[PDB]
Amino acid sequence: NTKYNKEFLLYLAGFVDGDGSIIAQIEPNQSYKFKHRLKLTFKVTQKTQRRWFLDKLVDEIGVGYVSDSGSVSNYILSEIKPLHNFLTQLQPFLKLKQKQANLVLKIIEQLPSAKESPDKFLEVCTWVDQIAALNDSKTRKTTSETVRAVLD
Amino acid sequence: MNTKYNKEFLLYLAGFVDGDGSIIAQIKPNQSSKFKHRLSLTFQVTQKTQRRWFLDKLVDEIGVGYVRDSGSVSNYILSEIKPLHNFLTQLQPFLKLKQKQANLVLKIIEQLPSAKESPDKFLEVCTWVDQIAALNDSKTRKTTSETVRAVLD
DNA sequence: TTAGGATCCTTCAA
DNA sequence: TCTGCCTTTTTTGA
DNA sequence: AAAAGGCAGA
DNA sequence: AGGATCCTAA
Ligand SMILES: [Ca+2]
Ligand SMILES: [Ca+2]
Ligand SMILES: [Mg+2]
Ligand SMILES: [Mg+2]
Ligand SMILES: [Mg+2]
Repeated sequence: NTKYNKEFLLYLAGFVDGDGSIIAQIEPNQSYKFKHRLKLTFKVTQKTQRRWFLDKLVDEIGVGYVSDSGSVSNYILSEIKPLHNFLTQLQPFLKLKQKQANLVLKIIEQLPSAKESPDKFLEVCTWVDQIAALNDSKTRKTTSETVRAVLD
Repeated sequence: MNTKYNKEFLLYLAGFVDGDGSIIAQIKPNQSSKFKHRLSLTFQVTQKTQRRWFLDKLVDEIGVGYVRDSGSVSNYILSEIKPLHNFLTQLQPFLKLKQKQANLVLKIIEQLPSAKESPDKFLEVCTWVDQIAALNDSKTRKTTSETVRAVLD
């Protein structure tokens, strides 16, 4: 677990509150115990012209990668343990996405117990809804109520 | 009056401006100005109006400027030359993507007195406007230093 | 089964 | 003439 | 985001 | 920005 410089975290928190996204998803999948998987992602988008700024993030954060979609590029961090460490340090400085960050942390902490009980998995799905409600969500499909058909 | 801004504020805000902000220089045709154009310099931060509270707070923090709504979004705007120069002076050290535009704005503001004095000097400052627009993701710009160049009266 | 990655779309919020 | 505000539009860059 | 414009008082 | 869906090593 890298400890990040405070002045870097201050600047990055501002940048993230601007061009960043803290995303939580429920994805249907038949192979998973409760027929769904949780996915958590920290992302920063930039026009591919400024991909260099994202390549620098990779180096400064120490983990994650940059993916180019053509017009725009994304810094992506998904790996659970580094994500938890990163958001823990970032969160105090966030002003617009602080709640989403803290919901992500809470979800991560509950993942072990979420795989053992459908009631617990559902509850955790409800925190995912909460993150989506905080985001400017516009194309969401799978919600905790989708999951609530573990009511079989 | 030359408000002094605090370090942790400037650091966070520099980040946020590199994200959702814009540092804009324009040449506005206007027949009642000395050389038939007015230079306008703007610092702007955009956000969805549901988050206008964040922009209103920027008025309190920067201590000048104002917020306007427009469709589904809001903008903090600072265009007043003396405070804008003071603010960008202190913000610039921490900018990463918009540092050059901020410094060009400062250079422009410092030359304005003597831009009113020579057409050739007015033209050169206009080329600094050009450079800022180049650095930005410019897509609907119309009036450029070249427009100004006649002026060949 | 699980976790992370790869690839792409949708609709704005800049 | 000048300068602080205002008010809308275009096209993405998120 | 990054322009385009307009009005009015000093 | 904020999702969606497919894939495959572990
Ligand atoms: Ca919302
Ligand atoms: Ca450009
Ligand atoms: Mg934003
Ligand atoms: Mg941006
Ligand atoms: Mg943005």
